[PDB]
Amino acid sequence: MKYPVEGGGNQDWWPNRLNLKVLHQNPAVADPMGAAFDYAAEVATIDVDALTRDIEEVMTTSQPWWPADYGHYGPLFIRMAWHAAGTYRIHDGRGGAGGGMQRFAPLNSWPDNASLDKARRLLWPVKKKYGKKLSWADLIVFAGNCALESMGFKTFGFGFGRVDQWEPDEVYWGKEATWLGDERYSGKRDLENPLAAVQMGLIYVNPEGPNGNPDPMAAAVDIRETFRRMAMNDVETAALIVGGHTFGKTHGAGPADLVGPEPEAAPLEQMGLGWKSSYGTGTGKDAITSGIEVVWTNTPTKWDNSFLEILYGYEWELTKSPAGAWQYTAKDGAGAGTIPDPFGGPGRSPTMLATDLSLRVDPIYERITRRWLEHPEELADEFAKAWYKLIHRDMGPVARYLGPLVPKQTLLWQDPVPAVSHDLVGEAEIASLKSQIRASGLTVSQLVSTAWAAASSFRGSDKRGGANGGRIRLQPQVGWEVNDPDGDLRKVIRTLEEIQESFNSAAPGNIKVSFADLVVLGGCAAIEKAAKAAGHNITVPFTPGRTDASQEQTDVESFAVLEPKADGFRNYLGKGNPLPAEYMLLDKANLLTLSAPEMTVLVGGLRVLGANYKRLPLGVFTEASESLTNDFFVNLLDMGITWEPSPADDGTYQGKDGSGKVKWTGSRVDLVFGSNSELRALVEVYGADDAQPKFVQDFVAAWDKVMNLDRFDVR
Amino acid sequence: MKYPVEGGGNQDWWPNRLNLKVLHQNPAVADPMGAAFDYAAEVATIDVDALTRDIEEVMTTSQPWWPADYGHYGPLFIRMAWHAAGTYRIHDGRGGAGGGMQRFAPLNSWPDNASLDKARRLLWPVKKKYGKKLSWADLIVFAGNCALESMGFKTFGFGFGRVDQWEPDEVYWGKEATWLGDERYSGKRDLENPLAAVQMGLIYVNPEGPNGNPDPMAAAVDIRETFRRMAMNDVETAALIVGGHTFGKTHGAGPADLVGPEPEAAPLEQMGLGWKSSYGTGTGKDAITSGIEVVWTNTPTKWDNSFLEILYGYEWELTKSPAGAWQYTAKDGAGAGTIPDPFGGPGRSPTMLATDLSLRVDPIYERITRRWLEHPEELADEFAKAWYKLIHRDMGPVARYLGPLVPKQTLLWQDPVPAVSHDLVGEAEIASLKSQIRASGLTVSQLVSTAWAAASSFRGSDKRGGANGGRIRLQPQVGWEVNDPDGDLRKVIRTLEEIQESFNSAAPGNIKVSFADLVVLGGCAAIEKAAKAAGHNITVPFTPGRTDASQEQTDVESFAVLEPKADGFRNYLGKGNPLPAEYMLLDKANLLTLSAPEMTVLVGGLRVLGANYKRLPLGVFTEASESLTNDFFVNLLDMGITWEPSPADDGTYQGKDGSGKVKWTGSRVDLVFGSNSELRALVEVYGADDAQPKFVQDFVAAWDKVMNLDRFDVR
Ligand code: HEM
Ligand code: HEM
Repeated sequence: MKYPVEGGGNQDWWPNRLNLKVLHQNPAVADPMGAAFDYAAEVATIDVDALTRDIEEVMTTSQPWWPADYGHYGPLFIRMAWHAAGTYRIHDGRGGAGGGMQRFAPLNSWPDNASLDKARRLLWPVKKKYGKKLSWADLIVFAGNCALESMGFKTFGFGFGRVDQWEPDEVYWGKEATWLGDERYSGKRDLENPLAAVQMGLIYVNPEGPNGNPDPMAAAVDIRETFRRMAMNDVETAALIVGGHTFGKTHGAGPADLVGPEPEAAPLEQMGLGWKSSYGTGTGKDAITSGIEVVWTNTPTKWDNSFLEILYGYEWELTKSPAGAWQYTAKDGAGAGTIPDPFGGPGRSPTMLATDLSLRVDPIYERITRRWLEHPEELADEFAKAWYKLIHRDMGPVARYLGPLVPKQTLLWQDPVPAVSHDLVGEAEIASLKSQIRASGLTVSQLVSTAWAAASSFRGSDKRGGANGGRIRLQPQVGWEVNDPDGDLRKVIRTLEEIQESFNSAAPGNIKVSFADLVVLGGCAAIEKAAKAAGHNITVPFTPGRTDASQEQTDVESFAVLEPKADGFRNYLGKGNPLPAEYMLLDKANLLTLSAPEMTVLVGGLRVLGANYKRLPLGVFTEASESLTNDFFVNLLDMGITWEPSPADDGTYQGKDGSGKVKWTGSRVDLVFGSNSELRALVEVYGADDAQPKFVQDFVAAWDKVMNLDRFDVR
Repeated sequence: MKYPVEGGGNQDWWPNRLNLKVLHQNPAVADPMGAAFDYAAEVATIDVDALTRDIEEVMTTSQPWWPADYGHYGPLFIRMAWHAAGTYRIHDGRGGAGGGMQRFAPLNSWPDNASLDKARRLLWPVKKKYGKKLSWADLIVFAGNCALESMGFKTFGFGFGRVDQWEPDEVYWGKEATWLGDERYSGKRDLENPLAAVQMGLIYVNPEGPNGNPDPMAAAVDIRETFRRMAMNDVETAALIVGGHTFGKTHGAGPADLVGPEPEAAPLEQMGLGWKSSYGTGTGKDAITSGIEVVWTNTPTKWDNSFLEILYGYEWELTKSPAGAWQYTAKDGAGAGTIPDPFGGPGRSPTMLATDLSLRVDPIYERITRRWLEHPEELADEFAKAWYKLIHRDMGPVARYLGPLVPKQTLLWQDPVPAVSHDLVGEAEIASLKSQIRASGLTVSQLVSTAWAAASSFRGSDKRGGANGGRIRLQPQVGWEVNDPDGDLRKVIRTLEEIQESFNSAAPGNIKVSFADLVVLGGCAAIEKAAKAAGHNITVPFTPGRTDASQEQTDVESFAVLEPKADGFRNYLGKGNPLPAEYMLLDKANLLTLSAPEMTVLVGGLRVLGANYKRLPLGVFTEASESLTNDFFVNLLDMGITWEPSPADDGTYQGKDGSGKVKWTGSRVDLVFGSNSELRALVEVYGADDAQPKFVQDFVAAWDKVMNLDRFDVR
């Protein structure tokens, strides 16, 4: 129907086709910085004090195209940073401030991100000045952090290092094709996974209550659940809301239908800005953002205990903003004129959101916030910790945090591991340990499977998971179904621990090896063995330095979200997946940061290596198991085999030869490689007569990539 | 509405948004071959005689899942190769066999490409054997070439060198969202540009006549026009049809509604094959492809003059195939039983397509084909030339043609240039000529604009155009509006020719310089001057070796399709473009093979260098013209400027300062860089305080890329 330059493509003819473009997000060709650019090296040299002073100058210098409430952009920047981090969700680790995605579609145009187009624009002078040394990603959340400090709140600390991207991360935000739409609930009030907001285009909850019903008790149910899905418990949630609403104000001075198109739908002359309003001046005193007109505190540009003092110091009744939005105001005309106007007008009455009232109406929040009414030093502590968590939740390993403001204190939510406390294994010890593991009696399948299980727990969205920590032997990973706890896992763990004990006791010097490094090294040693069995003498690369986490360092509930409900690389498909197995394969590959060729070699290799869940024969298209051949690709392309869905409709297929005898069995994941025209092209590379050496090389490179995914300690 | 893995994206919320993804087609990460892979080096080593023998073995070994008509797959392979090349169109140079796109969506599933899924599958044994030394792209057309040779037709020659791609080239094939749909005609019978087929999913024309009306006279109008739009004249078109239909047969043994979904819509177990039929065996004697049941000649697997002898030797009446398709059969039961059955059945009567009858009904085709009736040696000659042209139209410069079968004869359609006949300019002569050109009195704008005009005529679709040939001084390029023939062009040409004369007559030795090299060197010398003026001492790279074409080597009407109706890099917008200027910019950048960063740096640089069409001030956001600064990017991000559409709605905009005074003017092309969220990210890179050196470096690299686009003689 359309030109490709206007978005036309093959999805128009086959709407539900597998989208392999999820495996080439942020292509190098789109990146203007060049091959040698290293943001970490750039931002490590930034003048943080000068940056802070420059941001402070921006916050207190009102611009005429978006005048600053109370002459201070601080609170606007706090909402900006909070919204940047607030898209994060635990189910897939996507969203968050990590890539500065708020500057791009669709997030830059979400109803809830109204006016943040101007907020980000205000900071161009800072980005202009610091250039390569400062990403928009870092700047957006640092501006929030500076705002807090500028207004009297001492933060816990700050880590730089968020890398800017050049195209939007494509994320599933829900099925609704209407802004603020809601088709994401089933049962009593079960919110659709992986979502963490109650309506399309909201950060968490509706500020007017569920579906616009301003019931604070019902609103709190939504607040609790959505914040839970963004890694915040009851104390953290309460801390963040009171901490945030200690500052600034909402904007709803006139009717919302006088507000123009969002940035992505706006005319060219608006230069990336949207929501142009025809109500009065359209800015400042006349500003409309949410459509609500609330100023929570008498000190909108100062940290103090005013929020809770006001919340508990008045009784509240339902009222309407100038734009017709529900909000609460103090009963009986109490506190008239006590709240300051953003541009020097007459004083105003106390006001709160329905969601603010949840904090005193909900029994759990009420106990927390009444305590803080009486002991505000506890609020300051909890808010510091929660805000720190909020703006860093998706940053991954602490090795990634850069700059002079990084606090010394490690935190449980960072999934910490011990520091390296001894000398690392060298070339000779690595060779020795590989030999010892091959002599241990552990099979190639066992070693490869275990190393895969450990390393493939990583997801590139929030950079959580991976083989560092040795968490495969700890809860919950040791009990995950896909890791098959009733199988050989505990035997493999025990054997590797015995080798660790032996090596550490036996070897003098100061060299010690971690269980974590041994899990990975076992996989590498087995792949070497299997490659030789296929007539290839290769060494699989290995980088030592992983350390062993304790159970105490491993939050079992937090780690729960990392459990695969599907892993096509092990031909595992559990219940509850939103899409057929082949789609879940690409999703898994996306999270592992794999390209299509990398995904392809890994599937083919792991199948013939025996890495399958429960050592099932599905996709094991070889006569020589435990040997690293390209047999999977050769057999998949064999026209002497006729494929048919299994008589038992179990998601499997039978591959029959000319006599009608079943030679192979496969899953949807297996067959998609021969059926999908773009994947088949890749299979035809690795299935050619000249391809075995290349396959082995590419498999080993891809394997090494997966083993090293969380290794920011050596990067 | 959908998961990204199922195709969901930002186009869903903003349907008509600029799709920057056209500037990162074939990303490196999707390519399984690796950085060092060199197809030219691999195919240079193939045993072409052994390859030919292996293809011949494939053609004569019937496979039971698609039995070979007459025991020979040759004619099926001719149709396959012909369809592979037959998507080509002159208006943008897109389509053609150049990238093996028939193996991917949407082409692999076009109604007209039915059964070619089996045709390509038959050749896997060959691809399997030769591997990296043989692309599918080369193999598909070479199989067609071999087919002809094996059945008694001596071809003109063959060039290898078509590189395989890993994702489909996304091309505009029409508006229609129904297969065989037709919404591409206006006026009397004006076909929509850039299209070269009469209905969606057809190669050229409907074999049953226009819109299924079997009028041979009307059909010829469609044949003439579509073939013209694929670079074939009347003789070539007639030669191709006669030559092709000398072989094989159509397939329509039963009703077409018994034919299953096309490959891209078919079930996984079919392993990339589609159109599975439940009519009888679904293959062989029961095969249905087009729905027509025609065998044109009594010798379907042999080259001879039987097609024209049959066409003219019988009278023809309208009939219907078993599938209900219009076709023609000999009148009065003449020639009963004279045509052989593909699988040894009873003989059949002579039959023809409505479009075959066009060849004797249309007055022009009738004169051509009646001649060949008596002079078949002329048919053989013309078909050899036309088939060669067909299979190589999109190959670009003859330097790209590889292997032992490339004929010596140069052809006009290949846009030939003389060989280098003397020694090339070295480092000293280059430096000397740069100095001479700067002393010549030609301005920076003149030199940069002329070199751009010449080089940017290149399109990466069929690799036609570019600065080699020096065709800027020849018809039609010298008269193109965008090149501004009334402006300084002729003056620049004359000056550079005088410098060429002077250098060639003055310098002794064996060194001579072409006008073509001087056009480009002038641009390079001027950008050096302009960089110096902005405080940068840089050398712009330059590679000599371009030669000078004569007007006789320059087909004026063939070159007509290379004329830009839009060039955003020069802020030129002519009439007749299908989309707004910013979309045409991206299309132009795609054809120049430019990334978004490269496009961005080029626009900013060319503006401040004065390269604009008619030296218009649109987008010239600088106080210092003819100096190479990043002023374009700095000023585009200036919030002190308010942009508004010009009072005269002429597609321009006014940028007013705080006083209300117009400081800048810009087009849609200029403003899209500040308006588009993804492009603005790129301008914020080159607009930063630290960005001048990087801008200059990146501009020079991108400039050098464009100057070198057609230079396959040095790669
Ligand atoms: C139940 C959760 C929350 C709800 C329903 C909510 C709702 C809102 C709404 C409707 C606005 C007005 C936007 C406008 O019209 O300008 C607002 C503003 C604001 N929010 Fe929240 N919010 C929540 C949590 C938070 C959190 C966690 C923070 C940060 C820690 C925060 C910080 C702010 C700040 C500082 C403003 C004032 C912005 C300005 O002065 O322009 N909020 N909030
Ligand atoms: C006016 C232009 C043309 C039209 C309308 C046309 C139409 C057709 C149709 C409908 C078929 C039947 C496909 C099937 O049912 O299996 C066919 C087959 C074929 N075409 Fe054409 N064609 C055209 C030009 C050409 C050209 C230019 C060539 C090659 C130079 C060619 C070579 C062939 C061959 C060799 C077959 C037989 C394939 C087989 O035996 O399986 N055709 N054509």
